[PDB]
Amino acid sequence: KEILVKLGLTEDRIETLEMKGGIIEDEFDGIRYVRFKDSAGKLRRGTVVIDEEYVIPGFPHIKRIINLRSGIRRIFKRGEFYVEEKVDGYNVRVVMYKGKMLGITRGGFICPFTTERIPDFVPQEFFKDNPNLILVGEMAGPESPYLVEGPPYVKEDIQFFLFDVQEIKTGRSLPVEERLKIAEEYGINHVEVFGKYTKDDVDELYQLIERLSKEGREGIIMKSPDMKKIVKYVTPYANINDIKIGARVFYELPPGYFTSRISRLAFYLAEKRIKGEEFERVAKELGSALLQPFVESIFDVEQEEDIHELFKVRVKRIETAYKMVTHFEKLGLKIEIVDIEEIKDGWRITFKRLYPDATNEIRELIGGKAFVD
Amino acid sequence: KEILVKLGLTEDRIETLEMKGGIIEDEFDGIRYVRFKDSAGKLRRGTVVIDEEYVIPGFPHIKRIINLRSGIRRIFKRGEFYVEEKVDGYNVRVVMYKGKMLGITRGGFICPFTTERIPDFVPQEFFKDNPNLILVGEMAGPESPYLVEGPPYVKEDIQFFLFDVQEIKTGRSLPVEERLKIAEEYGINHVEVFGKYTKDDVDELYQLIERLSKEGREGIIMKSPDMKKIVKYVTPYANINDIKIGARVFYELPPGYFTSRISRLAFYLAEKRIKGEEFERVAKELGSALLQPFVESIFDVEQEEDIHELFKVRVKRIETAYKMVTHFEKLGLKIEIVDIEEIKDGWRITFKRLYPDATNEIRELIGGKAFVD
Ligand SMILES: Nc1ncnc2c1ncn2[C@@H]1O[C@H](COP(=O)(O)OP(=O)(O)NP(=O)(O)O)[C@@H](O)[C@H]1O
Ligand SMILES: Nc1ncnc2c1ncn2[C@@H]1O[C@H](COP(=O)(O)OP(=O)(O)NP(=O)(O)O)[C@@H](O)[C@H]1O
Repeated sequence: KEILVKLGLTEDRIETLEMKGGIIEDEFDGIRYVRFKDSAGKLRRGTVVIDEEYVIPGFPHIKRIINLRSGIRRIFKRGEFYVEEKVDGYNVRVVMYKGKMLGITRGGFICPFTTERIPDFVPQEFFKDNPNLILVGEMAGPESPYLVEGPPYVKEDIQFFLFDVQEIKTGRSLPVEERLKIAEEYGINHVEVFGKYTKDDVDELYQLIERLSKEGREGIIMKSPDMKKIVKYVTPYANINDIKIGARVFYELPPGYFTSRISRLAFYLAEKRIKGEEFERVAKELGSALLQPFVESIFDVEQEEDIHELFKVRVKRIETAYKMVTHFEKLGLKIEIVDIEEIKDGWRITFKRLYPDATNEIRELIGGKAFVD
Repeated sequence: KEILVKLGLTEDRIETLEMKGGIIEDEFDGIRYVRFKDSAGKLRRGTVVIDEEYVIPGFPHIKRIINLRSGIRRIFKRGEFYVEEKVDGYNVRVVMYKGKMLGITRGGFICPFTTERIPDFVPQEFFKDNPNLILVGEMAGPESPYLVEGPPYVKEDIQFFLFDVQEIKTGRSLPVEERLKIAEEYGINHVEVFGKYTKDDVDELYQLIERLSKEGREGIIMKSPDMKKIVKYVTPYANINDIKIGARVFYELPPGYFTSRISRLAFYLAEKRIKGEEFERVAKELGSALLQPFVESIFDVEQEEDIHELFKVRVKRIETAYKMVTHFEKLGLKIEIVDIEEIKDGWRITFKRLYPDATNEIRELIGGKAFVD
């Protein structure tokens, strides 16, 4: 049926797509849609199609730079660019559909929890005035369904941070200034905007990256005002911390997870020509981030305990918690542990995530398994 | 022609093999042979065939253990096992062919340099007495064509260390005691043999691993006397040092190179329950091993210099140096730099190895390349 709606754009190559990704599904309240698992033609990974008119493009990759002074000079030759806070949460695309506000996560999933929560952060008025518009933003905070951590200054459950506004079908991105007005017009919370800079501002930008890193914050995104040039640069902190987080589940992750972030550290250290004791300090922190969580996980598997973590979320409607478990099932494996209704306007829900692979590999290994490399 | 000689063992699946590995070639002195690049049937990777009678089986993988107390218990339930020095050099298989002594490296390559040198370490008498036998051993030292380092106690160019004796066609391995007698009968230098131990000796084995590690040595191989049970265990030092060596060419190596050895450290640390300051010390050493060479390689590419290393070997016959360059070409890319004839009975030859990939990736990156993860 939506196979015709797809034809309104591409061919029987839709059939070639039916092979392994780019699939059908119903929504938070039974709103059937097609999610592009893999990217075909001009429709990116994570692209959602509800109908010919409502086509929410996938959020593109954002290129990364490893050296800050270059890369900046390379990309923003002599132009001027905005520097925004890169917030560590999860990517959310927000649309209004038949009066319903929707939260589309990166993969192209209409997510129950997000969907339920967006209204708290985005006024309905916006879409009433702007049907043709999508909001893109980071959902971030201590009580998050996905990421373990977030910005240290968000004290209670999730918060929403806008960083893009796009029109539908096209997915074309509105100018920075335009998006900032929207944000202020409608009172939508927005990623911090540190200012407009040039390649000539690399020194004070170093200073910024320094502060953010001392504060345990992710890093920055650089944007041309016409939203055509976009690059990410993460802090030393993000790199070491990502390693600390992931070392606890070492065997749940591809080796590249670790080496990539080792790179990014080396390059930082090279670029700032850090040496002597400051270098030692960083080396030691790389060591501990790699070893301690790993070793603690080993002691754990050894005490016959499982590798797990408990994380919390707040909901309006308890049945959406259950809806999450099913949504998670479309990916990982989580179970409920405690409901504290003792929350105004809802319930704090504690989930449990298990890490079978991490637990099994460590198990076998400490069990004395012999293997080939 | 040798296609019939292969048929004396397998079928027209030899043709299926002709696809991508298991190939023909001539030797150090034009002795044509077939090298098994990939393993088919009962003939392993690196298996050499000179003719139906002379079939040098490939050296098998040696299984690894990551936890010492277990693994030992798992493999040598209550049995008794020999503990040999694991010597960091390169794997060599030695045969006598029509009066010629041959050095077959792991991959199945008749190696000019090794071939030229074996006579210095293995008496001809041996093969005169034992035509049906192969010697397997580690070639190791400061002036090595392959590995960068070796045992710290080998002061001048390469040395040979026996660790297996096998009969031909079968490749069946002789008992430990039998190989030790051979070693002593013919004066072939052998890997240090620390003793016979049981699972009940883990404590003094820990002490051994401790000393070896403080001495910057690889580790140990454990062998049942009938050579049927074989397992490797490397020192903390080997793990950290392997990281230090590889970090300098970080991008020349698969991420797994680094993570695997991070694991092995974690497990060591867990097993010995190392904590407090001793833990800190190891964490710092992991950090420096991962960062400092990397950073120095970055400063280097940046000073427009190339990532390279100079390594030396000694030869009897100068034309075998050239022969090496061609043999290397069958794999990597090396050039000659200096000949010091000023060596009794030959020449000390300085080679140069380049690392294009490491140099190019670092180049682009410090040049500010923007990329996707
Ligand atoms: N101010 C911001 N502007 C744009 N994106 C932001 C901002 N703050 C946080 N982000 C998020 O940071 C993401 C890009 O950073 P990162 O998480 O490293 O990439 P990723 O999620 O791994 N996928 P990709 O960008 O395709 O490599 C975006 O996809 C957003 O979800
Ligand atoms: N005492 C010894 N007994 C057996 N092998 C030894 C000994 N000392 C050194 N070796 C060498 O050490 C190797 C085994 O250790 P390692 O270097 O981890 O193997 P590898 O090169 O990874 N190949 P594989 O064993 O197939 O995984 C053997 O291939 C030998 O070349």
